[PDB]
Amino acid sequence: QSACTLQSETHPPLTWQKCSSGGTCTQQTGSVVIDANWRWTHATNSSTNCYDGNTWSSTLCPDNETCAKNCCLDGAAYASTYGVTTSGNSLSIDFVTQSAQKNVGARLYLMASDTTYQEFTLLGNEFSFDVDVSQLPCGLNGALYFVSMDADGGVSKYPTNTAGAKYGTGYCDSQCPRDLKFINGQANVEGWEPSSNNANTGIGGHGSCCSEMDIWQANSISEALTPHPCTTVGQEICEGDGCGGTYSDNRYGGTCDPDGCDWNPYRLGNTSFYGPGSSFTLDTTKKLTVVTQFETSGAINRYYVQNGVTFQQPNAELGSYSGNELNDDYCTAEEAEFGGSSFSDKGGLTQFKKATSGGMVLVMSLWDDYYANMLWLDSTYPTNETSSTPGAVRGSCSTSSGVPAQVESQSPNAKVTFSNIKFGPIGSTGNPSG
Amino acid sequence: QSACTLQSETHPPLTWQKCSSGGTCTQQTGSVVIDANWRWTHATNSSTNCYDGNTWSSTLCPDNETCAKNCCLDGAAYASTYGVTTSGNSLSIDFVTQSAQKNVGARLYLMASDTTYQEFTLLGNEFSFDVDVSQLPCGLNGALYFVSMDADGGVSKYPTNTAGAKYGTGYCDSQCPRDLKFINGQANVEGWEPSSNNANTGIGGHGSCCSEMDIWQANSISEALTPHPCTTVGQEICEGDGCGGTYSDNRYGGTCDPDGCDWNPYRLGNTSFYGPGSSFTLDTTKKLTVVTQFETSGAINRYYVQNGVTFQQPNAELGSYSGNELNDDYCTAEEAEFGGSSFSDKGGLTQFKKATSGGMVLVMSLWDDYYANMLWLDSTYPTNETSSTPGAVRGSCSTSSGVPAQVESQSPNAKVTFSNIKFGPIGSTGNPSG
Ligand SMILES: O[C@@H]1[C@@H](O)[C@H](O[C@@H]2CO[C@@H](O[C@@H]3CO[C@@H](O)[C@H](O)[C@H]3O)[C@H](O)[C@H]2O)OC[C@H]1O
Ligand SMILES: O[C@@H]1[C@@H](O)[C@H](O[C@@H]2CO[C@@H](O[C@@H]3CO[C@@H](O)[C@H](O)[C@H]3O)[C@H](O)[C@H]2O)OC[C@H]1O
Ligand SMILES: *[C@@H]1O[C@H](CO)[C@@H](O)[C@H](O)[C@H]1NC(C)=O
Ligand SMILES: *[C@@H]1O[C@H](CO)[C@@H](O)[C@H](O)[C@H]1NC(C)=O
Ligand SMILES: [Co+2]
Ligand SMILES: [Co+2]
Ligand SMILES: [Co+2]
Repeated sequence: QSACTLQSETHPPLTWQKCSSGGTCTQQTGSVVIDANWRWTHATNSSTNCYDGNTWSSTLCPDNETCAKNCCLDGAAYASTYGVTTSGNSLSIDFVTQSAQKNVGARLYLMASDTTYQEFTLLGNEFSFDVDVSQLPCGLNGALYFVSMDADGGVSKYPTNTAGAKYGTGYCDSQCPRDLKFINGQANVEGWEPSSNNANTGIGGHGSCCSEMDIWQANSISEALTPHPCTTVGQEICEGDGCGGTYSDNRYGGTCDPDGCDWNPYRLGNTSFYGPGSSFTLDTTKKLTVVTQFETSGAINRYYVQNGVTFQQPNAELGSYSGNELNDDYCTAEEAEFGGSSFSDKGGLTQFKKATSGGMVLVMSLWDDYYANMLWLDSTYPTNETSSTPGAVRGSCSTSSGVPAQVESQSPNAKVTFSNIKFGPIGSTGNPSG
Repeated sequence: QSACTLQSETHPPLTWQKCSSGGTCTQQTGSVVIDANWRWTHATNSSTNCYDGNTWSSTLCPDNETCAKNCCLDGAAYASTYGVTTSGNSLSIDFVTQSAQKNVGARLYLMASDTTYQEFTLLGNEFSFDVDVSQLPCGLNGALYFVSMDADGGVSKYPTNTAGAKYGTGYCDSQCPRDLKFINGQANVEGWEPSSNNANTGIGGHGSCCSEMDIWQANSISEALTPHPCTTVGQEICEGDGCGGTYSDNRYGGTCDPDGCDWNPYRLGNTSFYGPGSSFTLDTTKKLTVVTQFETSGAINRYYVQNGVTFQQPNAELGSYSGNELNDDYCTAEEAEFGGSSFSDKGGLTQFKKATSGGMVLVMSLWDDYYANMLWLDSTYPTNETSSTPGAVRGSCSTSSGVPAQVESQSPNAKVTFSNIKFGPIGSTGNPSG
């Protein structure tokens, strides 16, 4: 797609700290950009929509190539349309924003310049952020994560994409998402099927795959840390059900691991660690600090700080595994006890290390779940299982929770705030901000 | 040996903090006891010495069993004889103390009660302490470490030892030391050879072996972190040169690894990390905090705090190894690049994990080195090597430094102070002391 300018594009600014092993941190200035799927897509020559509701213009978009030639992405009114605001080092995303139309959530990328994404090499480094999840009820996910996207959003590889990172192109993740309207500088109109339950979305014949580091998928009830390996590390198109992932018939018939090696302290048995109020170790009515460390072995370490008190990731015992480090032994034990082979089939932490050794783009989002109502995060899943099934219970939410239309109607003012992002060598980010 | 009471035994008290995963720490009250080798050893029935200078009484001690029956250990005047003092959570050890006789240094164990050693299970936990090394010049070693000693100092296994932990019996370490005067409730007079260079010491026909975790061996110039595995995890007697270690002909002909997998940041190439004054990352003229974490994988992590600034162990690159975690890959790369096979022959970190999974006793000591002048810690070693030999340079001290008689004469007022010991689950010890 190209870019149009009927609506101006001003990326909300966002600062973050780059820390050094020598003990100081220095401020960096970036900004955030909304993903292309949230944008108005119209004819290059007029205000006629190329996509409206969940269907494509059959005349503007008779095939993927013609569609991309005829159509452009336009600018975003971040606050009034999308409920996205920033202040200094803080970013807030509102759940439902009513303007001329209703918008639900957002997916945002941290930029290096007006036209390029910021890339982070996670291996050997740590990432710290503060989060307020107090306004996230059952069924919602305020997410902070990394994906192996191109810094230009795909322009160099696909010259029919001239919109680029400036307009939030080039997304990929470990679900090989097929809901994207543009992939590899082509539309995704071929094979398009409108969603049965979402007036705004559908599934196309192509998907976009890459490695994904889910540092944080969470609401006020549950939180999970999850690496997802793929056999191709970076962004790669996939065809139809061969994509695998959430948007396909066969979840496991592709190049990515859609399940990941997840660590949810509640799922692992510590039901007192994280939740609303003073009966939990971390009180989710209050802001908390989350630090994630990527040691060179490929294992992941985690600690939290709230009100000046520090907590390592809680210990878990699972089969022969015992500890609080997300390592090979943990992931292997998880598969053995909870089931599945996706993570290990895709190469486990060794394959994942190839992603963290390279550059990844920072994503912050707020979403509800039209496929599984977020039950995999905060409830019992599948819903017919009981607590006697190992790993079935992931949180205290009802198996009836998270219906998108219901949570959109009841909790429109839900929101997430991410702040005080700090990045640098392991051991460096607790030092004073500069 | 038995215990006598011509001199009373009052263990200087010492407090330390036990921390919990829930974020609080609670004070514990222990004390310290001096090792039996420093004590006066005399006839049970009189004040006649069983050992004097570096020779045994041929009449009281004609063989190991008769010697142990005839002889006892007596009490220690901690401050006036040994230069050992405590105040609250702080312990100081002076280098040379002049009383009726000259004493050099001390080796001390943390006690649980007046008659038993405190045991710590290191695996899954972390150990934090503060240290002032400013008064430790080249050739000195203020050491804090753990060994797999019996809590009773050997009494239950060897009933001819009735003196026990109260009198500091039962020592062992990875050098299988043969300088000990009593091992396994027998004297070590058989095969005794006086030291050629130390008026107070010798080498006997028996040694005492066990696993050793050297958290801290250091002076103002250099510091090292070193696990040492043994094929028998706990205390075990050894025979003659079959002992291996520093006190034997063949260093490597025994059950323990006398070399260990050492991590000295200077040895690994970072010559700016630790030293006297503001030109170093950690200024050794000032107190510093040292934290050591024993993850369940068997790897060891380390960070430091000085003046509120936190530093992870510096990154090192060695062969194919890159990182700051002391793990299997590091130890294997070290052997490949610096040479040696002792650590891996003895089972490496896997065998070492058997020690940290069990109980170990906390040792604090101050010593000079009558075998190698501490050159292996703070100089170039062996002394004929140059900086072009990988790992030869371990510190900036001259290869002429550390002659015991010289440093004892020039630096008698040298000292080390260890303080603010905190122990608990990984992530817990930075929380407020209680
Ligand atoms: O015509 C434009 C609309 O399409 C646009 O609607 C937004 C479309 O994206 C919606 O978010 C989806 C949430 O699920 C993700 O997986 C998808 O990638 C997203 O497409 C968003 O909720 C809608 O508001 O609004 C502007 C119109 O001009
Ligand atoms: O007779 C008693 C003396 O023997 C005692 O002298 C102390 C003996 O121990 C000395 O320290 C050695 C240092 O090296 C270690 O490897 C050895 O295990 C120790 O023996 C210490 O320096 C001497 O003061 O003093 C009291 C006398 O009654
Ligand atoms: C030494 O380590 C410190 C702390 O990690 C680091 O800041 C510094 O750059 C390192 N210097 C060298 C020469 O490796
Ligand atoms: C949960 O984790 C916290 C923090 O480590 C710990 O203090 C608590 O004992 C754990 N509770 C359970 C039930 O595992
Ligand atoms: Co195709
Ligand atoms: Co580790
Ligand atoms: Co014998």
